[PDB]
Amino acid sequence: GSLTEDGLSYKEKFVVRSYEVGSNKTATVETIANLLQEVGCNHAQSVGFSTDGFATTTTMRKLHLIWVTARMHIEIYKYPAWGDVVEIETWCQSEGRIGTRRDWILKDSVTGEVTGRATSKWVMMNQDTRRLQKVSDDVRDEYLVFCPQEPRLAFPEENNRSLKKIPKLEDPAQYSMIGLKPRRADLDMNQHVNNVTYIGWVLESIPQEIVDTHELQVITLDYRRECQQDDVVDSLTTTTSDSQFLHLLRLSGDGQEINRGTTLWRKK
Amino acid sequence: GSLTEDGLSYKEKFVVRSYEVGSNKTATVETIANLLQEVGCNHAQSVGFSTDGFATTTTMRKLHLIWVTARMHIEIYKYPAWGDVVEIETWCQSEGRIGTRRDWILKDSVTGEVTGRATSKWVMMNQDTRRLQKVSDDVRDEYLVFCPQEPRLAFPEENNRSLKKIPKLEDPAQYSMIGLKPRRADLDMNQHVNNVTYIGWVLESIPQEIVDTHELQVITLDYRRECQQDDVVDSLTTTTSNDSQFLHLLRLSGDGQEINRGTTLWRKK
Ligand SMILES: Nc1nc2ccccc2s1
Ligand SMILES: Nc1nc2ccccc2s1
Ligand SMILES: Nc1nc2ccccc2s1
Ligand SMILES: Nc1nc2ccccc2s1
Repeated sequence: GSLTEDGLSYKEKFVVRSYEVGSNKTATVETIANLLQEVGCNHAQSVGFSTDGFATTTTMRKLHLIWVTARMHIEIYKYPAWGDVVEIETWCQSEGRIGTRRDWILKDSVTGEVTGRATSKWVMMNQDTRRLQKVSDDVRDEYLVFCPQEPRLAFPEENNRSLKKIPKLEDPAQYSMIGLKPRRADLDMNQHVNNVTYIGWVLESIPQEIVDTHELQVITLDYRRECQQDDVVDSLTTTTSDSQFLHLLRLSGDGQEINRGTTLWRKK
Repeated sequence: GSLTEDGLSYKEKFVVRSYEVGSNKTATVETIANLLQEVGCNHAQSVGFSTDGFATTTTMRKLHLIWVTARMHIEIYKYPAWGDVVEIETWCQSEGRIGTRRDWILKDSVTGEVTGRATSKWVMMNQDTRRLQKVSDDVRDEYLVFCPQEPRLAFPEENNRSLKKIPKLEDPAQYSMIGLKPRRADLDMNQHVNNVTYIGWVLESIPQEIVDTHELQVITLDYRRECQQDDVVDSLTTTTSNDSQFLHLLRLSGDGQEINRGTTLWRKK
């Protein structure tokens, strides 16, 4: 992988692995999400950020502040096949004091055609208290030099799918998968549940008949609270419609919400 | 990746990814096992085998026969760090009519030092009946041309660990993790639980204090029966031992049917 000529975006190529594909011999949406995370990490490394946390400047590290995902939105037109090379370009852009957006564009390396796109919203949070505290402009000044200044949007349109409000699923859900728990492979280097695990948990309550006859086109996921290594999760899904679904992840006991989302699927 | 000059082994380099590492910022043993599987698949592809199944000749495919893992044994001296390049060489060898062995050697790409080794035993099974049924010599003839003829062992030692018999853990287990179930990410392209998932399930019952103060040096795992996508698994571990050794058992909650047994060896950090 490498930073582009202007130093304001990063590109990397990935050869799709045998264990990374589903029944259609194409990459799963969790494999895609893992590659988006990897290219994001390599972009942070390329611009001088340390391996300590993820994209924290020395000022954020001093203040015990970290970046946390509030939303992930992924649209895939074609999933890359096993052995194919997919090229991914990523960049970030400030959205004022609220937070930062990281965008991605996925391409077929042979044809140069855009096969997918993604966007995410990130906020600054104190790692110890979990509060989105007052921070001050001197922190943001440190990041601005690594971002393009003119707007560069993977989803440029005003009021597009990536910015839509997601409602809360009401009981009874049409489908459910109960008692989901993370294992050691689901944890990151800091012993926190990796963000991709929640995508997998959302998709666990989609009926097998849908997975067998459709392809996932769009997934939008909000992140409200983390699942601790000892928490247990219930995955709920209701058809709202192409087939569209509303999703809710909540802690098995008291029903505390950890994520909400929507998926759009097209017939194969 | 590429076949070597003599066409009898295959080598591939992997850059360790951010999500592939544990707390020490080095590759987990499940990341290693996934890379061993990947280099094995690329070796099969390089010698003409189709993307249909795994290393199945046209004769095996006609007879509805597949290769299935009976044992995996991995020994790691140093786990590669995040961003490091690890080079892995793999090859296969017939062990008569019983089955075939696939071996691997892992090296640090910068120094050329051996950082790990692995071996596995594979058997032919009918995909439909799950029987290890009678198969003629014409099937084996098809594979012999892709294997070295002189013995080439990743584990040459006399009474080496890779061939030791594993006993059955007796209740009560010292530690356990109950109710483990696979999710869609744990399945392969044929909707079967990936062999690496069972390694993860075995390691779930190792106490957190061990994972925090030790590094996994050796894991030997026997595969007796598959976990179906709707089965539920219990992971049991008992200490058998500076080094810590454990005996492991995976069994279905449904009635206690054994799916795997194994042992692990850990060294203080
Ligand atoms: N492309 C798809 N990836 C996944 C991952 C998990 C479940 C369903 C699907 S469909
Ligand atoms: N919050 C931000 N983190 C990064 C990392 C790499 C490049 C740009 C930015 S802006
Ligand atoms: N190197 C190690 N890999 C793993 C994977 C799962 C649990 C424990 C360990 S120690
Ligand atoms: N059973 C065997 N499968 C393969 C795959 C690649 C090379 C050699 C062999 S022998």
